[PDB]
Amino acid sequence: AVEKLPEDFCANPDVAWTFPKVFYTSSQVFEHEKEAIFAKSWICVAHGSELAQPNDYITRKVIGENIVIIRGKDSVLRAFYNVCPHRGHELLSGSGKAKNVITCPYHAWTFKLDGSLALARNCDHVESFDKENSSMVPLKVEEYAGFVFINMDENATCVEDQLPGFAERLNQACGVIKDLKLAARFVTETPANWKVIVDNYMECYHAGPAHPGFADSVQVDKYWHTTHQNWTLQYGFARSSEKSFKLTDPEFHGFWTWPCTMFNVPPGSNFMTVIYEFPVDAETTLQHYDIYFTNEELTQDQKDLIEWYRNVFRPEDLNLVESVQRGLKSRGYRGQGRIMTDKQRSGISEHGIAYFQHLVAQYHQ
Amino acid sequence: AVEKLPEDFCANPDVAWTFPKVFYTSSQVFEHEKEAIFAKSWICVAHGSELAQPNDYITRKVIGENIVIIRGKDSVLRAFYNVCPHRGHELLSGSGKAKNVITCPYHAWTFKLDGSLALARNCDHVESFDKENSSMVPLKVEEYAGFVFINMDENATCVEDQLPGFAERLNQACGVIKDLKLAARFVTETPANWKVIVDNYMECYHAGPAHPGFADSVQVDKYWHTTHQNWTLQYGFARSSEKSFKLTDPEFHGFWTWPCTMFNVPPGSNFMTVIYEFPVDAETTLQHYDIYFTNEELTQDQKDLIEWYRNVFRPEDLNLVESVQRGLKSRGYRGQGRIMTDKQRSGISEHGIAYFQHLVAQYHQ
Amino acid sequence: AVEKLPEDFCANPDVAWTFPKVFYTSSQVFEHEKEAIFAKSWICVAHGSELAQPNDYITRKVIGENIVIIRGKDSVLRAFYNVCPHRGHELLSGSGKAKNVITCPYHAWTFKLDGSLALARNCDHVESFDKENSSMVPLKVEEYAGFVFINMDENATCVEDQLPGFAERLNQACGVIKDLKLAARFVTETPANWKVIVDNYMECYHAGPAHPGFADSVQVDKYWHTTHQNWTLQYGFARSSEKSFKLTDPEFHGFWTWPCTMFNVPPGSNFMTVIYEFPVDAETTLQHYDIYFTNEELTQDQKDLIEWYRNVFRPEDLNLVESVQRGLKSRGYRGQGRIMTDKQRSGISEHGIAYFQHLVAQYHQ
Ligand SMILES: C[N+](C)(C)C[C@H](O)CC(=O)O
Ligand SMILES: C[N+](C)(C)C[C@H](O)CC(=O)O
Ligand SMILES: C[N+](C)(C)C[C@H](O)CC(=O)O
Ligand code: FES
Ligand code: FES
Ligand code: FES
Ligand SMILES: [Fe+3]
Ligand SMILES: [Fe+3]
Ligand SMILES: [Fe+3]
Repeated sequence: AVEKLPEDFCANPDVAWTFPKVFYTSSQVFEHEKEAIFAKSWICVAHGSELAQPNDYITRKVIGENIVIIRGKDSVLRAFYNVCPHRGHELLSGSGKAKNVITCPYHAWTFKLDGSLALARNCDHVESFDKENSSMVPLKVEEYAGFVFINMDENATCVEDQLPGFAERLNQACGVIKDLKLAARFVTETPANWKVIVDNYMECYHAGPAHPGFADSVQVDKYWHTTHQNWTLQYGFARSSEKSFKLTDPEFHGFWTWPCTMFNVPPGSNFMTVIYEFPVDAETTLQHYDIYFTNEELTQDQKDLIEWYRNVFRPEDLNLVESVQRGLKSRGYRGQGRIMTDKQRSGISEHGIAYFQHLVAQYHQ
Repeated sequence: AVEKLPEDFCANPDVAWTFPKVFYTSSQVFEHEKEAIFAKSWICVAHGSELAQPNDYITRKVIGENIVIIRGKDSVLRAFYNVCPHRGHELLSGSGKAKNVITCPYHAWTFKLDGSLALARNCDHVESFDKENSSMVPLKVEEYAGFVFINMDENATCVEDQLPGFAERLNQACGVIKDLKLAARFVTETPANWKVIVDNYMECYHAGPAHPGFADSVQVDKYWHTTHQNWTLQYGFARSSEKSFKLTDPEFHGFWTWPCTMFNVPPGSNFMTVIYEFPVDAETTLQHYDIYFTNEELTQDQKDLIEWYRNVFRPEDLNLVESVQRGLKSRGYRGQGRIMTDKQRSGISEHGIAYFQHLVAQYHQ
Repeated sequence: AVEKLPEDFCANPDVAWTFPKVFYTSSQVFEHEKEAIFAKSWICVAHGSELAQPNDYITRKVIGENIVIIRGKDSVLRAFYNVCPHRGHELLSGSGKAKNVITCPYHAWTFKLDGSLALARNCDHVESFDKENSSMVPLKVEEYAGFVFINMDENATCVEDQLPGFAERLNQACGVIKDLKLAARFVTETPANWKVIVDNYMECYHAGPAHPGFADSVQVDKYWHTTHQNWTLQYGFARSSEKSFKLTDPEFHGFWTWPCTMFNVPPGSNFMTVIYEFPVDAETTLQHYDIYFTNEELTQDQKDLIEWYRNVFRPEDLNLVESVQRGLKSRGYRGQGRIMTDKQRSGISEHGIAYFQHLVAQYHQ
């Protein structure tokens, strides 16, 4: 039988438990989430800076789809499936400046940067060849909140419909987003269900016992997790730390947005880090951890901070979700886990997980 | 349809064939054996020495279950699933001395060494929190014959009920078991069904043509394979060998015990080797090959003997079961293989396989 | 439901599309092709030279079957499944000179080079032992066109019935086949469905934009693709090239033969290259690329030509089929691809793919 959840699941965060374990492991559940969620939701893939000039392009992979996003020669941003309409060879790789046409490496069909077939050698001698039905196949792309979202659902509306108020709130958290520049990217294929990874972001319960240096800057004594409409916001005061961030009143901002992209405006509010979750299968999630600074020339504090994120901070969260994925298959882990919400909605309250899982639940009725 | 065997399968070792090949490869058969056998049988995991002191612990993995076995501060031996009752993080890794409490690396819940939840930060502010239903989840553990068995079946009786007479017989084979100390462990994930591996132990037919040095010490001319009640015993005379064991009348003892742990009391009778089979899936078996000596300081003969087991002896049996697993999927291997039992029950008689497979058969009615 | 194709599929190459994508990826489709095609078709495995002397043997692996082909002491060529009739251990490995008997490494049963059981130790003391039903299990083998084919279907006729006229045509393309000697073998497990790989051979559309040096010798301006009866022939003029073949009127011959072996008689017509496709699963194909020269002592031109094939030529075709396999799973690749046939049947016409896929289609009614 299809694994279905009650609509009220996690509707009361004061008395709630995570999903039954079959939702973090089941291949059947993933195929449903893959199609009902990730193929019909707006997926954040990059900061605007990576696509701000004509011919700039990037490629991404999410739920088995190789996607190209490319700023046309006409400065129009478009996105395409990265597969040739003739025999299915891939078209571009990596990121960079596209040439003025896209030439498929197999049979050298050409496409304008708008996906239109330009020249397909010998096509005028092939009977009934359909040039207009031989273009690159597009999908939707939207620049929102200074970032770039794709949608595989032709009928999708816009990213504001999916995250009402988010751009408005993020621009109050960070006023320099348009100026940010990608400083560093950690790519990691992570053996954990995408929802386990959102779980791990939605709470600060684990800060003290898992993250020394971070918990020393970001004071979770003054910390609140507000829920909204398909996103939430964690904010807290902070001070200079020699185990994380160093050097008036520093602040921390942590937005989770549906389905699984998270935006961080750490202390100082002049830079961002962004976690991108690109699910592969039920126990596999590709993660981008991006560090953005407004200056292209990095200071040492920024580079050192980068290495701190790579070697110290991120490995503690990688190690955590990977062990959780292993443990929740054990017959000793009885089904579900308790979400440690408190009435006060304290800094260590886990109520964030319940808002998230209640939304997920609506895709399993 | 479910693959079922006749109850008389291999009930007459004089005229018997191994399982139809689907029993060494089928994923469906493994899931049944995993649940009907390995989750309801006593599984040997270690010698008593590894758990003789308060706070000593070991971890094992069998049929997808990470297990912790730990001698309490109160000297009581217990075993637990190695997963935290809160979010499912794993609790301990490796082996060693546990601290006085078990602290989960994720959210720092604490547990006494008896599994009881000690302190779960913020729990007194979570509504309806169930502290007694938040302890580590236990399973059964028993010290028998100087070794340690776990059972995932709450209702299990004891290891003597599963191997009647075995401790009695093993203590006559080796009188120094309580004094043994783990001298060396070879860990190998082996691409062979667990039953293929028992198959390879249950006969001496292959000694001559596969194991020069061993067959030169253990004379299989004076060799008998006795069956009992869920175990069997292979014993034979031996002499000093410069290709295996060197330096009144040396003896060899080889006990197979249900489902798949084997105890060896090689010539001299003052040490043991033990094969532990921890099945992973239908074509995958984790193996521990343990060498135990009563002295902690190894002589060179013992260390050299260890290396002999690692580099010479064990690889010949690893290579054998791995090729068999490959070969029995071939359409040229017609279904089953003949068990070369002789009327005399000679040293090279394969009748041991039939006793084993007849017992396995009782789980496929 | 079973994926079935119309019998007329690709019967009109002027208006045709490749298979719906499920035929290059489906596990169910592969199991059918594996059994309805590869277990009932003649499979080319080697040149005659590798098996021309008594006791010469080779092993191959195709669709999960380890096969031994061995020239008896009596000079009779035979083929066997490479698995022992007793316990299923593999019998021979690699290629070389077999001893006068085949001794199984496990229990030392012996077999004459004709598969007959010779001596099975202790067999005269095993009740009802069936020596005649304990021989190596054979399959059909045929030397045709100077090469060696196996057939897993006991009832198969001969290779000429499956490729009428092929030996006759190949001997007109190359008159020195009996003199060829294996100069080099590239083994590659390729992540592409076997049909994708045949696809890539059946056309010259991609020569210009994917293979500089080759397209500079083999002029595809004078190039024709003739279809026949379960094989096709691509031939073209050529000239000396410093980017492929160097140094009266050079010719190129390229035979595809059912199901997926291809024979090349490149310019000069004094050597051959042969592609052997041994499918593993729906997205996996083992490939042998063999270079044959009539001299055992290689000149430098020949060795340099070999390295050209290894490092330059073959990687461009490996990279192509591997990207195609990735791309055709994308939801952006809409189902099928157009086969760029022209009325003229030009050198770049893709009509070859349609002949091939029409034959494949007959196995999915
Ligand atoms: C939201 N919070 C603070 C729990 C997680 C961190 O923001 C993770 C991160 O900054 O990369
Ligand atoms: C029982 N017997 C002798 C066949 C197998 C060997 O005991 C294997 C071993 O000693 O490790
Ligand atoms: C038939 N053709 C020329 C398209 C493919 C090439 O023969 C491939 C090869 O020579 O290895
Ligand atoms: S697959 Fe792109 S041009 Fe042929
Ligand atoms: S998972 Fe163990 S304390 Fe939270
Ligand atoms: S498996 Fe070949 S002799 Fe036993
Ligand atoms: Fe964290
Ligand atoms: Fe052995
Ligand atoms: Fe090519």
